[PDB]
Amino acid sequence: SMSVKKPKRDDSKDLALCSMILTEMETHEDAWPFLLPVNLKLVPGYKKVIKKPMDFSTIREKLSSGQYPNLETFALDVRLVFDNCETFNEDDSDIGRAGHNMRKYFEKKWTDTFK
Repeated sequence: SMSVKKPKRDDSKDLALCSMILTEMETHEDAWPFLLPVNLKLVPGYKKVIKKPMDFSTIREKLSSGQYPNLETFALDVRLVFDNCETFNEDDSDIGRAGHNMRKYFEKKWTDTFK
């Protein structure tokens, strides 16, 4: 509350560390569904169904231009990628499996780096 603060957690390396995680996600062999924004002209249903599209290139540009206020807003966008993928793709599809794999990979790096 006013003039009553918990001890200051060091957040000075968060930007660098999120960038490192994102690099690892970009280079994963199952990243291909997620590297670029879904083409809303060429994929029926996507525009109407997926209210907030997100992809790794969009996260990378937000990250690089100071559009994440803190590491939690970064994780929310990464999770959005996978949540969108589950909304639009069957679990038993190459893309649906890719998204599960990537979400697992992310969540481990996230816990190991920050928790």
